[PDB]
Amino acid sequence: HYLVPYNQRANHSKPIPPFLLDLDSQSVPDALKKQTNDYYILYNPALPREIDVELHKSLDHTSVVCCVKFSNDGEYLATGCNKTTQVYRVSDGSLVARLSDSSDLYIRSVCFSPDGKFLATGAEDRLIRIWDIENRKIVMILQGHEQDIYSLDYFPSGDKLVSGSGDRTVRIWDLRTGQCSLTLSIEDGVTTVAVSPGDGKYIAAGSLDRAVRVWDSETGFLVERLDTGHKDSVYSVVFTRDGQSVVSGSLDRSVKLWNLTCEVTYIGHKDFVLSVATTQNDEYILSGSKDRGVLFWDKKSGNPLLMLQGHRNSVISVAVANGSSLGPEYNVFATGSGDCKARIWKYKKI
Repeated sequence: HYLVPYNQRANHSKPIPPFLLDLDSQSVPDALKKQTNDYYILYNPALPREIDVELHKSLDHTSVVCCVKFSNDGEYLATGCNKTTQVYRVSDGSLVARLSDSSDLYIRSVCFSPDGKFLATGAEDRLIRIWDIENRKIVMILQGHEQDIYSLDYFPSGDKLVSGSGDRTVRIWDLRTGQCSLTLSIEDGVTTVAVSPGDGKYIAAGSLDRAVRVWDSETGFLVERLDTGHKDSVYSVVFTRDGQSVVSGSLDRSVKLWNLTCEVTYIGHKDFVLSVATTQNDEYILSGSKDRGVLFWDKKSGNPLLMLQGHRNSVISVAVANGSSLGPEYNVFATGSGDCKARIWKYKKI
């Protein structure tokens, strides 16, 4: 059974592992797959089936779920869809709040403030709204973008926010003064932004032009430009939790690990890669794709460990939780799909 040679990890042109060439679950041995009425998992036949994945809660939405994100403490999940943004209690999946301010205005991105009291949302009306969750009221509106806001992320300090837009800019907002402190302009649309963990010294942005850019957040100077580069638009980027690398997902169907140079190109998805995230300690990389699956990757070797098929349409967003709201024996992650459902999953080592 195929395995990625340690010498070809960075190699962009390796083949799709045979066990992923056909996502059909009605042909693989009962020993290489886990099936339930709600989802099925395909395991890599070349490795020891370790990890078990289970569905914790399935949350109905009346429109495509564009984004999912956990609060810093891992106790809450916020989803964004058409017109409404919602907050759910992770432990029991209960609805804590549904926030709502031409027809059809999708909430493209959501993000909790570090202390979990506020929720920032980016919509197609070009506005960024900051919601006081407790009192269900908008406490600040950030205006300035000239196109849809595709991504938002808070600085660890909680007094600044970064946004990415189709207007080709990345903006840093001062939440103390409610003003735009800095505007970075590039050549094409910005699809995703991320703040480095800890001090928030760096900001990364994925772009329609196939590149990933990293700026020094205080000066606005471009420190790195990665473009082994992707062959199509980048749709998602996050920093590894150690703040040393960047992980990017692209429409070219690959995920890439960049050392702040491309160390690993994970090959396996059969369609657009739309979202990436890393688990604690960065042991695994999770990717959501238009192929309706979520792949778990061993970060170091680049080998795909298992494919989770738990949606009837594109996995648009993937988020991983910190802490352990479901017990010390579980790790939690969530998916937002075009099938109008947001699911909370729990996984463990067997």
